[PDB]
Amino acid sequence: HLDTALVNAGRRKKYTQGSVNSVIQRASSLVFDTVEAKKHATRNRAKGELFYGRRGTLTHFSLQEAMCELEGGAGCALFPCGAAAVANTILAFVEQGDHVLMTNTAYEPSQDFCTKILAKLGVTTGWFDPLIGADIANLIQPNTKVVFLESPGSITMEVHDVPAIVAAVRRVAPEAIIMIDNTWAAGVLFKALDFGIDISIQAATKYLIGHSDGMIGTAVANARCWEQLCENAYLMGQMIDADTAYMTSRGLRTLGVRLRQHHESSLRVAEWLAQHPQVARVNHPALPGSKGHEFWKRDFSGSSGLFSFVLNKRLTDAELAAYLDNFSLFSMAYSWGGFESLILANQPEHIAAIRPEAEVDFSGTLIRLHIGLENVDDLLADLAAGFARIV
Amino acid sequence: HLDTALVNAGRRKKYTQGSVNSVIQRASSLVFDTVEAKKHATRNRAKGELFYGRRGTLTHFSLQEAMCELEGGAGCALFPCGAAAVANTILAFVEQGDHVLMTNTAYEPSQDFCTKILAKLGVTTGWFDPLIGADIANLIQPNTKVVFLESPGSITMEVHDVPAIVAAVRRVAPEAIIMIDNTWAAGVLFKALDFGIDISIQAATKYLIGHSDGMIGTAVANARCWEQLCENAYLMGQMIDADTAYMTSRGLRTLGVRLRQHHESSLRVAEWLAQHPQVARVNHPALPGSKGHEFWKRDFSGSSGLFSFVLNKRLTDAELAAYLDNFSLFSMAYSWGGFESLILANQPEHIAAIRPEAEVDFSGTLIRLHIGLENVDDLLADLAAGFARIV
Amino acid sequence: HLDTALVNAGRRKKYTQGSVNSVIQRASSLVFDTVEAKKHATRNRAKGELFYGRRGTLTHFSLQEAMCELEGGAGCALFPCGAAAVANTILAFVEQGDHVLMTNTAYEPSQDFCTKILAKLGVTTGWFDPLIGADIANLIQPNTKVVFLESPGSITMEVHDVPAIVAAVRRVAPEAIIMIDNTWAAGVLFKALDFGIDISIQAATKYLIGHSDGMIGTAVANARCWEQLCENAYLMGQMIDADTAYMTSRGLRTLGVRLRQHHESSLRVAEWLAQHPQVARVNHPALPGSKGHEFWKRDFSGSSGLFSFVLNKRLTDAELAAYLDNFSLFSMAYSWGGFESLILANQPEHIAAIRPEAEVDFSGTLIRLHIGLENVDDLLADLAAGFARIV
Amino acid sequence: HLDTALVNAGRRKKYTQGSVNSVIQRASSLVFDTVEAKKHATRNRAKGELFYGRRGTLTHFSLQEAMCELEGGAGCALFPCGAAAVANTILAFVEQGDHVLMTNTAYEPSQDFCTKILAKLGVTTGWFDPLIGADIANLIQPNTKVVFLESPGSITMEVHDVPAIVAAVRRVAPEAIIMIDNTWAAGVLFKALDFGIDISIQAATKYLIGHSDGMIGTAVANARCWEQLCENAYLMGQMIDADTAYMTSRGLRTLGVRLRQHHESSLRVAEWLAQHPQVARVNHPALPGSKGHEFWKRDFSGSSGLFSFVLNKRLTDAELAAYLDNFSLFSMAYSWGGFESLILANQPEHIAAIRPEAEVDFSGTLIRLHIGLENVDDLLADLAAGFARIV
Ligand SMILES: *Cc1c(COP(=O)(O)O)cnc(C)c1O
Ligand SMILES: *Cc1c(COP(=O)(O)O)cnc(C)c1O
Ligand SMILES: *Cc1c(COP(=O)(O)O)cnc(C)c1O
Ligand SMILES: *Cc1c(COP(=O)(O)O)cnc(C)c1O
Ligand SMILES: [Br-]
Ligand SMILES: [Br-]
Ligand SMILES: [Br-]
Ligand SMILES: [Br-]
Ligand SMILES: [Br-]
Ligand SMILES: [Br-]
Ligand SMILES: [Br-]
Ligand SMILES: [Br-]
Ligand SMILES: [Br-]
Ligand SMILES: [Br-]
Ligand SMILES: [Br-]
Ligand SMILES: [Br-]
Ligand SMILES: [Br-]
Ligand SMILES: [Br-]
Ligand SMILES: [Br-]
Ligand SMILES: [Br-]
Ligand SMILES: [Br-]
Ligand SMILES: [Br-]
Ligand SMILES: [Br-]
Ligand SMILES: [Br-]
Ligand SMILES: [Br-]
Ligand SMILES: [Br-]
Ligand SMILES: [Cl-]
Ligand SMILES: [Cl-]
Ligand SMILES: [Cl-]
Ligand SMILES: [Cl-]
Ligand SMILES: [Cl-]
Ligand SMILES: [Cl-]
Repeated sequence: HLDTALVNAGRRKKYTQGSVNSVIQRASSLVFDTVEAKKHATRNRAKGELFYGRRGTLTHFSLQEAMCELEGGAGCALFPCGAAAVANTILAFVEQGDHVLMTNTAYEPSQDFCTKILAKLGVTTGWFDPLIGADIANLIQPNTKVVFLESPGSITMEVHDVPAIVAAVRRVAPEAIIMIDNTWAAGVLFKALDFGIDISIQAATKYLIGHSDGMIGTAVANARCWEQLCENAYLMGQMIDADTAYMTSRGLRTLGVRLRQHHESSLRVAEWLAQHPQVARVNHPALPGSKGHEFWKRDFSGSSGLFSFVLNKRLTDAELAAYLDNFSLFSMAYSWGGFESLILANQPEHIAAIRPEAEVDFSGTLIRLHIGLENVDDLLADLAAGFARIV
Repeated sequence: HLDTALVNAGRRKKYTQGSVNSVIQRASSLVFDTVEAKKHATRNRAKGELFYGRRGTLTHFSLQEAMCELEGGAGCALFPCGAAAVANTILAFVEQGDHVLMTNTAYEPSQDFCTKILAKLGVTTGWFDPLIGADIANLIQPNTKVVFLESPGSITMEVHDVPAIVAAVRRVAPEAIIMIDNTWAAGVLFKALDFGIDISIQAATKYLIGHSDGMIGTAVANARCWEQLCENAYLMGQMIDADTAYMTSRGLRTLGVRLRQHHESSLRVAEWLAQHPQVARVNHPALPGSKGHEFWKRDFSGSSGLFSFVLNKRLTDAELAAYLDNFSLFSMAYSWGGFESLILANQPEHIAAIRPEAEVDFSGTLIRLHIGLENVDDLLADLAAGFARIV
Repeated sequence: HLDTALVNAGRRKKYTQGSVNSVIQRASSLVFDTVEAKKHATRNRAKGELFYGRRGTLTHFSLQEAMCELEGGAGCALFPCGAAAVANTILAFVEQGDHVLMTNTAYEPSQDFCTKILAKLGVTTGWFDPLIGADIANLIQPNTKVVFLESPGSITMEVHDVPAIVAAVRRVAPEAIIMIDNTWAAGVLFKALDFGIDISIQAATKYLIGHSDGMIGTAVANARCWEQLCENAYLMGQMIDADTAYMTSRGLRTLGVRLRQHHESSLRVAEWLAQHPQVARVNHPALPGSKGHEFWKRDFSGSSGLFSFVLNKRLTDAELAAYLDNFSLFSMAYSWGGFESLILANQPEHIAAIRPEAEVDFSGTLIRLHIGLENVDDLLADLAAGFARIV
Repeated sequence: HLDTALVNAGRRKKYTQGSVNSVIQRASSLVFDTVEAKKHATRNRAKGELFYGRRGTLTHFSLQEAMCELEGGAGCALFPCGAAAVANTILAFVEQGDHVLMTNTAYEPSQDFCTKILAKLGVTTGWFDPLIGADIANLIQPNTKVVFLESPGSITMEVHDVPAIVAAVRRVAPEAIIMIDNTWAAGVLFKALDFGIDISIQAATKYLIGHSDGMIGTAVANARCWEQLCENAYLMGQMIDADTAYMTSRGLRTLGVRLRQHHESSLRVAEWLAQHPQVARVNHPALPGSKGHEFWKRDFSGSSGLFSFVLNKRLTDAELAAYLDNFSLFSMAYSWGGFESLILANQPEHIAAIRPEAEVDFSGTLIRLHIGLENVDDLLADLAAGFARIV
C-alpha cells in the first residue's frame, strides 16, 4: 500500500542510525581509514559506499533508495532543481546529430533548454500535440533519440495516452529513450516506469517538498538507462545538498495525506467552476470532458491540486488587476505543490507563444490555480468574490 | 583592506533585516502582491528583485553581492558544486564548432567534462603546458572561443604566468573568453579579473565553506560576459540552496584568518620537506624553486595550504599501505580547504594519465597534502613518523 | 475554518519578506542602527521588536503570533522542549510556601519536576483523580497557587470534565493559575483558554513538528498571566532556536490534514481492538465507553492518534520481547505525533508507581499505540500478527 | 597542543560515520530494535546510549565529548543559551535555606536570576568584590552552598585571583560548589577545573559559535558534581537542538586561530586607547595596569577580544548618538565573540546599579568594545573618527 510505502521508503538503520529519519551527513570529504577502504569506496562510488560528497552521503543514499522504491527504478539521480533535472537528463542522452521529440505542452523552461541550449550543440527538437497517441510513429526520424512526455501538460493540463505513445515509439525505435516530466503526479499517482517509459523526472520542489521552501530535481531511471544517466549527470556536477535531500525524504511521509486533500479540494473547485456562468472551460485531468480525462481515469491512481480554467471573456489590463490584486486567500506566485493556494493569469497569445508549431483553441483569459490545504468553502468564496469583481 | 572587506561583504540591511548575517529565506514561490509588482519582479528577475527561487532569494543575493565585491566582478552565478560551476560556465560560452584551449594541469573532472561531454557536442579541446606563457599565441585557432586556466595547477601545483598568457591571447583573439579555476586562491589571493581574465570560477566547497561540510560552486564574471553566463547557466537550472549560500557567506568572514594560518603552516612544512633526505621535490607555489614560483610571488597576495611533494622512491603497494594507513593526524579524503589536514598518494603514471599530450618529469610517488589548522609541530611529527615507516 | 487558519497563521509580510514561509533569522546580536532605535527596542523588548536573540528574532515572532491566534492567547512563550515548558511554566508562578494541585495522570516528568525540584524549594504538591470534576473544590488549600490539568491523561487517556473543574476552582480560589498540558489535542482540538484555563502548554515536539525530528515546548497564556510567564521564563533563559521555531510554524500548515487521518485510522484500530478476544479494555477518548469519552465528545473538535489498550494478560519479559521485537511496521520509541506508528508497553505495576495516591484498575499489560499515516489495513495486520505471537 | 585538540575533539567514527564532522541526528523518538536494546538504553540513558532526544542524539554526544576533553570535565550539560546554563546550573545545587555568594561583577541576568527567582524560593544571595581574594573566607556562611565567580567580570573586566579564592573556600567550606562563568576565555584560555573550580559555565553563543548566529549554553562539571548537575538540569527539561550542537562543535575547529587574532588586535587597540587624550582608563586583562592583570598573566594562556574603556567625560544622550550612530565599521548590538566588531555604551550610574553593595570608581561613560576580525588599522581609524565627534 502506497501510504505504508511512503512512510517507510529509504528508512533503514544504516541511514537513520537510531532516529526515525535519516541522519543529515554534510560532507565534501569522506574519510578512508585505509588504502583498501579507499579502493572499495572507489569501486562502489555510485553504489552507496561513501566516496565523495559530489556522489552523495548517507542522506542522499536514503533519498535515492526511497525514490527507486516508490517509482520502481534502478537508480535515482539528484539535481539542484526540477529544471536542472530536465535539462541534464535530456543532455545525458544526446549528442550532435540527434533529434528530440517533445510534447508542445512541455514546461516552458524545458522547451527553452531545447531551443536555446541543445540546438546550438547540434541536437534538433521537434514537437507533437499531446493527444497524438499512436500517430507519434509518423514523427519518429532515423535520428530520433529521445521522446519527451509531460502528462498532464503544463498550464493547459492535457493528459497523454501514454500506452499508445509508448507502443508506437517501441514499434519504430525500440531503443529510443522515453522520458516524462512526472511532477504533477509527484511520481506516485502515475507509475511511469511500469508503462515502459525509461526515465521519470520530477521537480521535487513541488509536492515532494510540499511546503514551497526547497528546490530539488530527481530522475529515476530503469536499468537500461541508469548508468548513462548517473555518469553523465555527474560529469556536469549535478547534485543536491544533504539538507534538501533530507527535507525531500521528509516530505514523502505526508505526501499521501496531502495529495488526497489536494485531489478532493481541487476536483470540488473544478466541478463548481464547470457550472459557473463566467467560466468557458475547465482544464482539470480529473474533470469529465477535460482533454485526455479518459487516460487520467485509466492510468492514474489519483489527482493533485493544480489545474486551470478559461474565463468567458478576455480580461482587459484593468480587469486583470481588479481580479488578481484583491484575493484574500489565493496569492500570486510561481511554483505550486505547497500548502497554500495560488493564482496566475495568462492571455491566449501568451500560451500560443509557448505552444510551438501550434495555436490555442480558446480566446478567454486563462487562470491557473493551485488548490492548497485551506478550507475549500473559503477558497470558493474567494473565487466567487473574484468573479464579482469582473462580472 | 581584505580582512575588513571579508567581514562586511554582502551584509546590508535589506538582506540581514537586523541580524549580523543575512536571513535564510527558503523559497521556490515568491509572492507578488499585485500585477504591477509581478511585472517589476519579472523585469528585475536577474537584478536582485524577488521573482522565483531558481533565480535566488535574499540569501543568494547577499552572497552574490559579496562575491562580486571581493572578486571585482559584475555578477556571480551559483552552482551545486565546483564541478558544476566549471562544466556549466564553459558550456555557457560554447557551441558546435568551437574550440577550448585548457591547461593540461586542469582538475581531472574539468578535463573529463571536456573530453566526455563537450566533444560529442561538437566542441573540441586542446591542451597546453602550464608554463607556456606568451607562446600560447601559437595554439590559438580561428575557432578558439575559450581559454581555460588553472593556477596553481591541480595536484602538481604549477603556477601560470597569467599576464603573459592574457596578453598573448588578447593579441590574437581579443574577444576570446578567458576563464580560470581560482579555487586554490579562494578567489581572493589572486585577483583574476584585475589581470584581464573574464570569469573566475571557484569550488566554494573548499576554502570559502572552510569546514568540509558543504558543496557549492561560484563563477564571477566581468560586465562583458555576465549576461551570457547568467542566462545560459539558468537555462541549465543551475542554482544552490539558500542554506549553503548562507554558509558560504558565513565562511567568508573567517577566510582571512584561516588562510594566513594555512599559508604559515604549509610553507613551514614545505620548507622542512625540501630539506628532507626522503623527498625528491616539493611542489608548493610559495616555495622558492617551485614551478612558476616567481609568478606566485609577483601576482598573488598569499598562499593557501594545499601542495604536494615527490618521494625519493616509488613506493610499493605494501609501502603505500604502511605509509598511509598509519597516520595519527593526517587523514585520507578527497577535497581540501577545511580545518583538518589531509594526505593522498598518486604514482607517476596516474598523473601522466591526467596530463593530456604530456608526460611527467618525476618517477617517485607523489604525495598531496592539505595543511589544516592543527599545530604544525604535531603535523611535522606525523610526517616524520610516516617517513620512518618507509625508510 | 481551522484549515485556512492553520495555513495562514503567523504569515505576515514583515516575517515572510516575499516568501511563503517566514524567513529564518539566526541571531544572538541584533543590530541597532542608532541610539534611538536601541531605546525603542529596549522599551519593546518583550513586544516583538528586535532586541536580542534570547528574546527572539523575526522567526520566533512569527511562530508566537501563530500560536496566539490558534490557541486564543495574549502571548506564547517558547522553550527547548515540552518538559522545559511544563517545568518552567509552573516555576514561573510558584514561590516558597505555595501548593500545586496536579492530576495523578500527569506526564511522569511533570510529576518528577514537582516531587524532586519544587519540593526542595518549599513548594508542595497534591494530587487528584482525573475524573474528580467538581469535587476538586475540597482539595484546594488556601496556599494552592496552581491547578495543573492534563486531558487526556498520559498513557491511560482519561479525559477530565474541564468545565466542572474550572468552575469549582473559580468558586473556591478564583485567583489560582489553572494550567493544562494540551499536547494530545495539539492545542487545537481542545480550545483550553476558551474554557477559562489560564495557560495551555504543549510539547510542540509531538504533533506540531509532526515528523519526530525536533523538540520544542510552547505555553500560551491569557492576558492575566502573560507578563509573569514571559518575564520569569526569560529569567531562566528559556528560548528555542530559530530553525526549530521555523519547523514548528511549518508543521502547523499540515496539522489539520494530519490530525484527520490520525483520528480516522486510530478510531478504526480502537474499534477493532475493542472486539478482540485478547483485549481487556481500550482507552481511546473517541471510543464510546472510554473514561471521560462523554467529555471528549462535548468539549473537543476531534481526536489525535495516540491511545492505549490493555491485554487480557500481563506479559512476562519473554513474552514482551516476542510481541514487541517482531513487529514489521510499528516501532518502539518514546514520543509520538509523527508520521509513523509506534508501540510501547507499560506493565500495570509501572503505571501504578506513577499514579500517586492511587491504584490501577486493570491487571494486563498496557500497550500504548501511536497510529501514524500508514495504511490502516496494514497496521491491523501487524497488530494481528502480534496477537498471534502471545496467544 | 590546543590547536590540534580543537581540530579533533569529539570527532570519533561513531559520531562522524565517514564525514569529517559529526552527523546531524535530529530526533525526539529514538528507536529500540528490541526490548533488550531498550533496557540497555534505559540503564545508560545518561551515559551516551541513544534513548530519547531530550537526553541527546549522536550530535549532542559528540559535542559533550569535545567539551569534556577541552575543559577537563567528567560531563557537559547543554542548555538553550548561556543565561539558561547559569540559571539552571545554580538551581541544580540549591534548596530552600541555602545561600549563594556571587561576584558583584557578574553578568546582570545572572544577578537578576538570583534576586528575582532564587529569593522567592528561599535561597538568599550575597556579594563580593572581584578582587577580594582570600578575604572571601569571611563572607562564607554555614549555609553557603554556591560560590559563583566570573573572571574577567562583565563589562568592567576585573580578573579574580582564583587560586586565592578557591583556597579560602576550601579552608572554610570544602563541600561548597564553586562555579565560574568562563565565557570570556571560551573555556580554553582559563582551565577552570584545573584550579579546583567545580563547574565551568559558558555562553557558547559567544566565541564557541563565533558568528553571532546561534545560542547555546554549556556547563562542564567535575566528577563530584556531574550527576547532580545532569539530573537536575534534565528535570528542568534543559537541552539544545541538534543543529546548534553541530554548529558549536564546528566553531571549536577555528577557535584557536580566531582567538589569537582577537587577542592581537584587541591588545593593539587597548594600547592605543591607553595613550589617548580622550581616554581615562582602559580595562583589558592583557594590558599592564588593568585590574587583575597580574592574575591574567599568571593564570590564563591568552586573551579574547572583548574589553572596555572609560572616556574622559560622561556623554550626554545627544553626544552618545553623535558618537555611536556614525561609526562605519563598529556596530551596536548585544553579545560578542563573533567576527565583527561591536560597540556599546554604559553610563557610570548604569554600572553602579548592577554592582550590588558597591560603587563605581570612574565618572566617564564606559565603552565596551568587541574587536572582531577586521583590519586593525581600519578599526583604529573608526575609533579616531568617533573621538573627533565628541571632542
Ligand atoms: C516547476 C516545474 C519544473 C521546474 O522545477 P524547478 O524546481 O522550479 O526548477 C519542472 N517541471 C514542471 C512540470 C514544473 O511545473
Ligand atoms: C575540488 C575541485 C573542484 C570541484 O569542486 P566540487 O565542489 O568538489 O565539485 C574544482 N576545481 C578544483 C581546483 C578542485 O580542486
Ligand atoms: C512527550 C511529552 C511531553 C514532553 O515533551 P518533550 O518535548 O519530550 O520534553 C510533555 N507532555 C506530554 C503529554 C508528553 O507526552
Ligand atoms: C552573553 C552572556 C551570557 C548569556 O549568554 P546567552 O547565550 O546570551 O544567554 C552569559 N555570560 C556572559 C559573561 C555573557 O556575556
Ligand atoms: Br495507490
Ligand atoms: Br519522418
Ligand atoms: Br504494454
Ligand atoms: Br510496458
Ligand atoms: Br493517494
Ligand atoms: Br517560472
Ligand atoms: Br498578469
Ligand atoms: Br459559493
Ligand atoms: Br590583500
Ligand atoms: Br594553429
Ligand atoms: Br595589462
Ligand atoms: Br589587464
Ligand atoms: Br590573507
Ligand atoms: Br574526486
Ligand atoms: Br593509494
Ligand atoms: Br621534526
Ligand atoms: Br473549523
Ligand atoms: Br546607548
Ligand atoms: Br521518557
Ligand atoms: Br597548547
Ligand atoms: Br519493554
Ligand atoms: Br542584555
Ligand atoms: Cl510554475
Ligand atoms: Cl580533490
Ligand atoms: Cl506585515
Ligand atoms: Cl512519551
Ligand atoms: Cl568510535
Ligand atoms: Cl552582552
